[PDB]
Amino acid sequence: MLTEGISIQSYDGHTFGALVGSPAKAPAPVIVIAQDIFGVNAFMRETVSWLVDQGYAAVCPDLYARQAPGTALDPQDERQREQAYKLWQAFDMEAGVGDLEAAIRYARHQPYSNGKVGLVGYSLGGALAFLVAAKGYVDRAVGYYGVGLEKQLNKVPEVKHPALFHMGGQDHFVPAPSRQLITEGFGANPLLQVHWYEEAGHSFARTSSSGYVASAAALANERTLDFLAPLQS
Repeated sequence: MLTEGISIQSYDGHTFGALVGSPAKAPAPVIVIAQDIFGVNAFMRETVSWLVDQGYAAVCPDLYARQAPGTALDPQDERQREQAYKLWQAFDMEAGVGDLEAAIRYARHQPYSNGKVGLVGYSLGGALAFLVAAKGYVDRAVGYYGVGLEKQLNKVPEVKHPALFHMGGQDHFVPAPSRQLITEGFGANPLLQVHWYEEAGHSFARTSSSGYVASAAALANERTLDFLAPLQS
């Protein structure tokens, strides 16, 4: 689901929609939410709700609009999971960073904006959060269980603004040697923080997932909120 009428334009000209949640009290810092591989779906609506309840505004851009605008897939439906994997495999990561950069610019100047912008991404969006952090587009970035971060470690020195990552100790997208690579690599730049949740795997913060772990979700979420709080007026 997207907010009707909302359109954002990327540097290359491509336009896309977004789900927007204005803040309870304005002005407020705006958080761009980078989707998981299921599009802008119920979990995105829940994340927008969560952030608005904590004093933020939120913008979740339709990152699958270069392939299939308006995709919103139910992760409990097997055929829709297959569609999500096919869309993820075809997803252009650099174009996704570009679309997030455009949503970040859009977030800086809405009527409800206080001019500060944070980014929170999950899974696919957690990998995008690290790439956006390396570009320096936002004041603060957060990634939950991004995949493939051990292949992007050369960008660690490029991060010049804070970025926080929550990783599952049982997420097998990140086996032990990849965890060690990330830990050591991210360890070189104090603007990066990575926490490991030993009893959790992928998708541990989505209540709807078979991998939900409430204690890890709660700890990571309060760390996310404490990390974004300086963006507030």
